[PDB]
Amino acid sequence: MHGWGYGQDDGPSHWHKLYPIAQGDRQSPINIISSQAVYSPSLQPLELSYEACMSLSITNNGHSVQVDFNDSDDRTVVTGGPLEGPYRLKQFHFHWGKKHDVGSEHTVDGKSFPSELHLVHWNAKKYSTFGEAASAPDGLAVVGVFLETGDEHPSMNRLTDALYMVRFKGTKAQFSCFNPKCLLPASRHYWTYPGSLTTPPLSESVTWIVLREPICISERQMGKFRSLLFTSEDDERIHMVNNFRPPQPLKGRVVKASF
Ligand SMILES: CCOc1ccc2nc(S(N)(=O)=O)sc2c1
Ligand SMILES: [Zn+2]
Repeated sequence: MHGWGYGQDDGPSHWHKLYPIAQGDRQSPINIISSQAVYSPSLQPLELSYEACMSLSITNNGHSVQVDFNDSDDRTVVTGGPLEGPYRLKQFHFHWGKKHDVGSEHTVDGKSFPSELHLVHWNAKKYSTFGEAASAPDGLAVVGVFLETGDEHPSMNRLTDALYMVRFKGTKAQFSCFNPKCLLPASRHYWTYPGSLTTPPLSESVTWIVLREPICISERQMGKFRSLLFTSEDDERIHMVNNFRPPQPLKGRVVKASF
């Protein structure tokens, strides 16, 4: 194949042609069967410690919109949960659908949400850089958050209005002072399991922490996401929607629940 994406010919069903781990045994996302999750009271409490999160840029890369963070210090970290130590926040990005019915990567008891946020952290204690950690075992901790449609979300206009600046693939804009505290739900309950990156290279490097409680945005904010393009300034315009990987087989992994 010549590239990867979400189209008919370059989409998730074909990724295995370039990325054979696509058919491996620790692949994400999965369908979370709520009643087959194993309670785990032994888990430490999940601490998204984001007080000094210092944002740097927002970028459309042809697959998602993505915001990066400085990660020179252990300032912005996730700790506790199933994590044997702290992980430095690198970036967040979203996945979403054509319609309300689809868009999220993980499903709960067969049910999709219209979007899913992924906060990507790395193990800077063990590994020297993020690209290294990104393909190593226990290199990453990804926290996912579903999004339903409902009433408005104020903190999430600063993000959503910036989407106009970065609408073509390849465009990057300064994005200072966005703290992602404002994208987290009240509850810190979660499911966790070992899995992979959901886009190439699909490395089996991820401890997934999926939050139980979603955040709400308005159909209106949701629509601004759909006004992004997969494609660059000098090509035919194809809007970014259905940029998600379906659930993958569990092949015997344990999904722990913290509640
Ligand atoms: C250095 C390679 O960086 C990568 C590549 C793919 C990738 N996919 C995810 S996701 N959708 O959070 O599971 S984070 C990530 C980081
Ligand atoms: Zn993702």
